[PDB]
Amino acid sequence: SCRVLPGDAAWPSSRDWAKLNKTLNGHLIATVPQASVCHKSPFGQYDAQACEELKSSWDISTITHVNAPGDVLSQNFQNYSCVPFTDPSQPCQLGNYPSYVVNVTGAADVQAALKFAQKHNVRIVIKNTGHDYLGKSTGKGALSLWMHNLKSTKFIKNYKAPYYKGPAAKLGAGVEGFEAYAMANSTGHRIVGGTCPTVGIVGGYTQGGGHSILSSSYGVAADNVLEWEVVTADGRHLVATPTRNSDLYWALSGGGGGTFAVVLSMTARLHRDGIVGGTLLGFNDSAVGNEVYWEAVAAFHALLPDFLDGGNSFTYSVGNNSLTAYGTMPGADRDAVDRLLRPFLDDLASRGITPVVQPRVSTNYYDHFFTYLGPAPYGNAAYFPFTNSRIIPRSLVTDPKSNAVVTDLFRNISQVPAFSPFYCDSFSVADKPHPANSLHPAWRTGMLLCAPAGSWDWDASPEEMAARDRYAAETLQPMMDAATPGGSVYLNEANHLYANWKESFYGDNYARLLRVKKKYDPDSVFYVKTGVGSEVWDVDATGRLCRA
Ligand SMILES: *Cc1cc2c(nc3c(=O)[nH]c(=O)nc-3n2C[C@H](O)[C@H](O)[C@H](O)COP(=O)(O)OP(=O)(O)OC[C@H]2O[C@@H](n3cnc4c(N)ncnc43)[C@H](O)[C@@H]2O)c(*)c1C
Ligand SMILES: *[C@@H]1O[C@H](CO)[C@@H](O[C@@H]2O[C@H](CO)[C@@H](O)[C@H](O)[C@H]2NC(C)=O)[C@H](O)[C@H]1NC(C)=O
Ligand SMILES: *[C@@H]1O[C@H](CO)[C@@H](O)[C@H](O)[C@H]1NC(C)=O
Ligand SMILES: *[C@@H]1O[C@H](CO)[C@@H](O)[C@H](O)[C@H]1NC(C)=O
Repeated sequence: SCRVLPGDAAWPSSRDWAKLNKTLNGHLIATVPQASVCHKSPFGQYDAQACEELKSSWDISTITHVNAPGDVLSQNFQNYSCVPFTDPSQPCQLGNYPSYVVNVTGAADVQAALKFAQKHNVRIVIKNTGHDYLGKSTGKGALSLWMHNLKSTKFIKNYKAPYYKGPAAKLGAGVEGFEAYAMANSTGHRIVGGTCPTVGIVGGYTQGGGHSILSSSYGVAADNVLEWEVVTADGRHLVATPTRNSDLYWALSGGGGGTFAVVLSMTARLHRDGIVGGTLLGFNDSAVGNEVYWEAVAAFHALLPDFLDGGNSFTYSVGNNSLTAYGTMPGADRDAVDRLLRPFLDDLASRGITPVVQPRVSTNYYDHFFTYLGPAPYGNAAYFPFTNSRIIPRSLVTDPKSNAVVTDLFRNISQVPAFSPFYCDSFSVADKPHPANSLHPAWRTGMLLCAPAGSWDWDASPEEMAARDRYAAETLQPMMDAATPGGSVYLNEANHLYANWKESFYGDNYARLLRVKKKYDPDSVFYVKTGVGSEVWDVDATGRLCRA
């Protein structure tokens, strides 16, 4: 059995879709890609100047793009079907985009869409922001549950349970980083969220784990979830906590989005705000030569433990001849910032390097975040659609023998132009209180999460971009894996073609994750590439989803 596609005898009629729309109170949207304004047909609405506006920031994570119902940010998944950078005469086609989008207002819209889809054998897709690097928030011929507009927030002053007492926030499924930060800040709190401000904090970010510059202080985003409000495949409106539907709670808190249930909201721990120490710390090989530069990168890595165990973090960009780091030091006044940086600066001084060091103390976390990752509120985060990753164990770094292999990996990757420079985050998320969840164990032993990320080139041919896609999956990622035994790959930052996904994403947790999948979705209504239980479905040459 296969899901239906447009053209099939069993594709729902115009009356069937109109019936669904009536049930949804007019909230069904026939998908019109945002870049239809760049083409004359089949939508008649070529607007040359509106098209130039889309070109200007198409490869950036913009609120304008995220606001579009049927769109996705990945240039690879757009796949030239309806894009700004082909000729106006080339027809705008849906390709990987869903055929219809449900503008979800609450639980009933989801229940009605699920029931319709099971009745008519339509593929369900779930999309929040369209950030997903693996194409998991789009799909050909699908009915998409668009969660973007569930923006409600609610401060809970005294959340009270065995697992947590303190302030919390209930956030709707569509709440993005910038909105969560604005809400948390308004009450003098912080929340654990991603570095890219348009990222959907309640969607794939937290559901897949979600690292943060506050992770050394408060753990992974998944660690901070108190409750998940969901709709199951069979339409049940449930709440999953550590003591209620707790197997579902466990799976949702790190098991990856788009497979266990449809999330309507989450409730997450808030944390007391206060001053935040910051710095730019940068150095290069210009005075001292490339070999010493790499020895300095290696020693920088080996000095991180004490810094990270104090609740602090570095997010840094590793280039072939220079490194630029951004330090986050919660509650560190100026004297304390200098004391925390001193070992790093003493080491660089002993190798002949004069670094660029620009410390600061921000009054609150919101200001700190947007000093380095702004401008507020939306940032300017570039979308690199060949994103790979590795969670690297501390033990690899602290043993200078295995750390030499790590440095050799970084040097090798630094020599590949499309994937260089690249960002790394650093964290210690062991030994903190959290409810039991399905985060890969590698997170706990982990110290670095590095994301070599290939850019898209609109002047290249489709075959060249396909070849880069394949290179990332079958050459670069396995090279990263072999250099970092004991690590894992972060399921949110990987290539859709990566063959070893099951082992690297889920490891020993897969058995239990799969039992939760089969319990809450026995008919496999939910599918995402590399998702738990995704092996039930296969995509054929046409993009049709068929049972394996
Ligand atoms: C684009 C981008 C992504 C980033 C950036 N920075 C990050 C960082 O500093 N740390 C991180 O840990 N991650 C970073 N990410 C990655 C994002 O965390 C992931 O790409 C998330 O998977 C994206 O989440 P979301 O914003 O929800 O994007 P979608 O593509 O809409 O969905 C992803 C995935 O999750 C499922 N899903 C979303 N919402 C739901 C609900 N309500 N219910 C069920 N399932 C849901 C989707 O089906 C899909 O599979 C920096 C940048 C620039
Ligand atoms: C972009 O579209 C092309 C087809 O126009 C897709 O090519 C298919 O790729 C798969 C492997 O992923 C092959 O096994 C199929 O034979 C190809 N199909 C055809 C018809 O050539 C390609 O997958 C699309 N890219 C993305 C990222 O969706
Ligand atoms: C659903 O109904 C609304 C309100 O009349 C309409 O604007 C919209 O175009 C309809 N959607 C579809 C897919 O027909
Ligand atoms: C989605 O629904 C909300 C609330 O009903 C509405 O404000 C918004 O304009 C809708 N979006 C689109 C694109 O129709």
